[PDB]
Amino acid sequence: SPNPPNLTKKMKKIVDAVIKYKDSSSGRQLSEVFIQLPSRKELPEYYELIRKPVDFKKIKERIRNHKYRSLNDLEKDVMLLCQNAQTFNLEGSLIYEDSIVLQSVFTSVRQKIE
Repeated sequence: SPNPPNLTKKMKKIVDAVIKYKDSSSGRQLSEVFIQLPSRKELPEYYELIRKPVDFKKIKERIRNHKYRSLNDLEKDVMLLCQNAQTFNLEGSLIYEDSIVLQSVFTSVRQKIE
């Protein structure tokens, strides 16, 4: 059964803003390494440490298939993505800090769109 059309549209717009968000000093798009995880074959240690692997490709797929039934459902997977990054990457690392910023972008953009 389909989500209300406005909900799908809000989810895509929020995710798009998170993905295209750029660092205001370097101009670097923070989401780049988060779009698609390396395969299990490429990075076996990741899938041993991370119980629920998720990337933005998977999140976009789940929007398209209406698996998220609310912005809270979407938020859970985005927060899971960032938490996974914070688990696999060391605190103080660029990717670690990027995942923190991506968290805050989601929260801010959701509020603006809401």
